[PDB]
Amino acid sequence: GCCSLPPCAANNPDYC
Repeated sequence: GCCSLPPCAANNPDYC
């Protein structure tokens, strides 16, 4: 999922 994936977490600080 997003929050455990570096590129995704960094691009979605609002969610993660």
